[PDB]
Amino acid sequence: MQDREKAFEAKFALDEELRFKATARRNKLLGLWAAGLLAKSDPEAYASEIVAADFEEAGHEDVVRKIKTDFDAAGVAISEDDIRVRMIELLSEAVAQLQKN
Repeated sequence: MQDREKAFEAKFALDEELRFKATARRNKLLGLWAAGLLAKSDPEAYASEIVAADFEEAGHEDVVRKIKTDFDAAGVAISEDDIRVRMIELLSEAVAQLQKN
């Protein structure tokens, strides 16, 4: 298969260092993805709490735990193990827009 390659190619197209800026903008966009399945109040309203879920109030996985909580509400078959993995590739697209050349 090719999809396996292009996918991991995205994950390593701009090192890990870009991925730290990726999360910050992508947080909004991930909010929308989960908010759409849970059918909350507003898309941007759940997204605003994602760009605040990175605060180390509780410790680690602060953004990720938020995503999982919603995955139970939506009743999808995805564990915390897979969430972090999905986040990497999802972030690789989130930096494509930021990347000039």
